Amino acid sequence: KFPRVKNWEVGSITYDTLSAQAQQDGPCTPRRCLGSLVFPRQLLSQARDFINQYYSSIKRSGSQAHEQRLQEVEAEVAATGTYQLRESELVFGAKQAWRNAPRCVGRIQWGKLQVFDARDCRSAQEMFTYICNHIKYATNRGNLRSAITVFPQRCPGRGDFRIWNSQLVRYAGYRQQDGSVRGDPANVEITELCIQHGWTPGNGRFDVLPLLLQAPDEPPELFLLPPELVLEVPLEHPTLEWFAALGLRWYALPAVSNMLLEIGGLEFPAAPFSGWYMSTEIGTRNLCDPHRYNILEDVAVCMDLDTRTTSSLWKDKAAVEINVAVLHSYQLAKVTIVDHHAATASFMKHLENEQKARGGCPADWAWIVPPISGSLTPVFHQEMVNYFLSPAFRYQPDPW
Amino acid sequence: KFPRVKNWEVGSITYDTLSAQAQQDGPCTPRRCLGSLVFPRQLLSQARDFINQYYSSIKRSGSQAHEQRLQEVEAEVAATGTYQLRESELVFGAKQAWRNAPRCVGRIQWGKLQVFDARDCRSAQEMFTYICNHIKYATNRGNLRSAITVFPQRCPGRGDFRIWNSQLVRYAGYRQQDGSVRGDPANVEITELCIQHGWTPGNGRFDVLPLLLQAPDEPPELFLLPPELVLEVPLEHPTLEWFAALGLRWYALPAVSNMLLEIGGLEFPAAPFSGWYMSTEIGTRNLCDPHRYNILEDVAVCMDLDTRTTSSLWKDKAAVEINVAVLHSYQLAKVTIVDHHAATASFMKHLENEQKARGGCPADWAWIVPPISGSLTPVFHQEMVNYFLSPAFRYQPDPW
Ligand code: HEM
Ligand code: HEM
Ligand SMILES: C[C@H](O)[C@H](O)[C@H]1CNc2nc(N)[nH]c(=O)c2N1
Ligand SMILES: C[C@H](O)[C@H](O)[C@H]1CNc2nc(N)[nH]c(=O)c2N1
Ligand SMILES: N=C(NO)NCCC[C@H](N)C(=O)O
Ligand SMILES: N=C(NO)NCCC[C@H](N)C(=O)O
Ligand SMILES: [Zn+2]
Repeated sequence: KFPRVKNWEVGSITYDTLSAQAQQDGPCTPRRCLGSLVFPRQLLSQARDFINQYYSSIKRSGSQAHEQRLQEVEAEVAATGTYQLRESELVFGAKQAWRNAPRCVGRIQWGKLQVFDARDCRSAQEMFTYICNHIKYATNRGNLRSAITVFPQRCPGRGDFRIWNSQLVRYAGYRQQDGSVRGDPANVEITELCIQHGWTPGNGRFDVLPLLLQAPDEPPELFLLPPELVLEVPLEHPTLEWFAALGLRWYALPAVSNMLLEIGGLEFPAAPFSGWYMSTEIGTRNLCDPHRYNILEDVAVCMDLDTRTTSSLWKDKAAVEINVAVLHSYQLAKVTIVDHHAATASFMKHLENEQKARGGCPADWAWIVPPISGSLTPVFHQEMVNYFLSPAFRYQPDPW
Repeated sequence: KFPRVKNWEVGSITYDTLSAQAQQDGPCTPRRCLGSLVFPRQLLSQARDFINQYYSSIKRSGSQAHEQRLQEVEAEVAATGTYQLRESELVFGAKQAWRNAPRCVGRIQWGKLQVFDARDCRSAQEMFTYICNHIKYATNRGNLRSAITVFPQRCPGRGDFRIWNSQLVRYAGYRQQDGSVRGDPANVEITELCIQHGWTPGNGRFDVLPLLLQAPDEPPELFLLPPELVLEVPLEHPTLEWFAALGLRWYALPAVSNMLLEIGGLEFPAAPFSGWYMSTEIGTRNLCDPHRYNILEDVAVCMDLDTRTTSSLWKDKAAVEINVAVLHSYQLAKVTIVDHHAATASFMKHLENEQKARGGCPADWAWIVPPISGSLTPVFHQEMVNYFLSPAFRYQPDPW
């Protein structure tokens, strides 16, 4: 079964021959589709497959080298219950994990990833060092560079290395007596965990949280990022002179730190990664979602729009100007950022590159299509096939 | 398996116990999800089930009446290869077909549908009469009322009744010598079929096509809607005084006429239905799709936006004003129209009503979510389960 995939804008069609090699762990069946679900989910066999992928990538499949690596991997597994990846294999796997991520619209840059090997890490203190270096390299004074830092793999009879925060840089969410929240509502739990672990909080709306880092079988320890390491952008609007007076801002580096990296059957519970922002992520979701900063009303009011009726599309106008504020501000502060039109246009290219490369691309339509102006971007008119290939980035339960 | 369905805005969760009774004819499998695909696809057993649904609806399940109807249906089928529905059964089935439509955001009104029985239809001439009547009742001078006209079912050894047009009112699409299209490009084929059947075309941008109606085993015949019957809205903007000068307009009645209605195993190849418009359908899709009227550029330019770069979000700003044009124009002309915020908000209520009623609701996230401001509407933050229940409206091959 090679699903026909059609682009309704140009009428072109392709056949996804790659899906037939995916993992049968999706939530859909012939009876019902569960694709809108946020959470849709032998070591030897997985390892062998990954080793095979690796040798094919360097074009040395079937070589003595390939054979040796297979026997070696099997020996380690049969002898220890796990195995050790080689440095180049790790770099290869990390890049495929990103490449394979169905929900990522920035995958055309997949081959340009900087992997930091942090597998000889021994303490949360060293963990903090590796993280500060990651933030330094990646942030790069605003000319952001994609990177990932891989900490020790999951071990037989050993606790995991875990970063409790969901992102390396997050704003505190302080729940008020009156039920409101000062800061980011999405971060109330982690904020309260930091406080409960000894952190003295700061009553601000954009207070960068400390890191709660965990080494195998240890309580988590608190670590404060130096202000100098955390680049932020103050928000202003090119024409709405009053926007700036709102005192809004956002950090430069989106670094996801709560997902698990799986390469050839091996699991790395702590393996932070980051690229750069796509405007809708901040402008639409972070700032306009009712349970996030929730600023639409104030902005609409300041724009003096008719908030009385829904047909005035006050919400649409405010949202758009806020996304404009984010783009303008990042470009001003000279911090890397890409808008949804450019982002999706590049993904259409990535899809083309992959059809020629692997004969298909795992994509999640609901996440690829932007939270605003969906039909105005080319991906909306593009049919997609969603599946789970490996290596991969996966979700995992919170460590507490 | 009762899929848990969560609303990420409020955090509430439900379990769809209705999907377990769906038809296993969807395109997804545990290996891959084909939910973004536009086209995802015994009479006795189907009939009995429908009859059972009907008797449950009137609360007379297990009655002598229920039993008689079962035996009767079976006798007709065993005797003729088909069977005839009763008027009340037809009315009930048509309403369930709408209710079951996963891609319809206007389903909260499902119970207020006016079914017109046109099953005694004998010619294309009479077919044209019922259509004009449908247009009159439904249009209702601008206070649109949802309705459907059911023409004779598909028969053993007999051609079908078919309406060649996709909608009752469509604008011609005239392909120009220079490769351009004057009118609606989506209607080039039907336009050329009309011409090919004797229609003398009209080189305009908004020329209402004639109907190409087909009666069993007949060539299609052309029929011209009297201008009087087709209500249209000229488009203007509340503030952009020049918008009107663009000479844009759209018809009031969206009446889909190419879909098949399936009730208890019976198929009605001709059974046009209509409700009223949701603004995004016209403003975003019909007017902004690159292969539709494609007016973004011109409007952006007239709004004097920086068309130079994508980060100015010129496309987003024009699109919003155009949707504003549509809404304001229909409200001015006093023609029924609903905006995406109101539409999606009503669907959230429909979902709640159905959870209580049938323990679930078949919905296609990709279609329920509007083509603009997706995350600004509550449906975006709502997980959905998509499946195919019966009765239903289905797609079918074009009759030529
Ligand atoms: C190159 C610049 C990048 C851009 C513009 C980008 C953009 C995006 C966007 C818009 C999403 C949708 C998720 C959301 O709405 O929160 C996403 C998801 C994702 N990105 Fe990419 N990304 C970039 C780089 C990377 C890199 C370097 C990796 C890993 C090596 C990565 C891994 C992922 C994963 C795993 C997801 C899914 C996250 C989830 O499921 O919550 N991204 N990205
Ligand atoms: C009552 C006012 C109504 C509103 C506001 C409404 C709105 C919508 C919208 C926004 C869509 C998305 C499809 C598209 O973008 O073309 C849709 C689809 C659909 N509507 Fe509803 N509709 C209404 C009434 C009806 C009625 C009365 C029926 C049948 C009795 C119906 C049957 C359908 C079907 C079958 C689809 C899917 C069409 C397709 O798959 O191409 N609608 N409607
Ligand atoms: C339920 C639904 O899938 C969920 O709200 C999704 C939809 N698409 C998304 N797409 C992106 N990029 N980011 C998100 O957080 C979401 N949320
Ligand atoms: C490929 C893609 O699914 C297709 O363009 C869909 C997306 N969602 C849609 N949603 C609605 N309401 N109407 C449409 O025509 C479409 N088209
Ligand atoms: N671009 C990335 N990662 O590198 N996106 C991941 C999610 C980020 C999230 N939407 C935020 O803005 O907080
Ligand atoms: N409301 C309905 N049907 O009743 N919508 C579906 C058809 C409308 C179609 N998208 C058009 O505007 O051409
Ligand atoms: Zn699916």
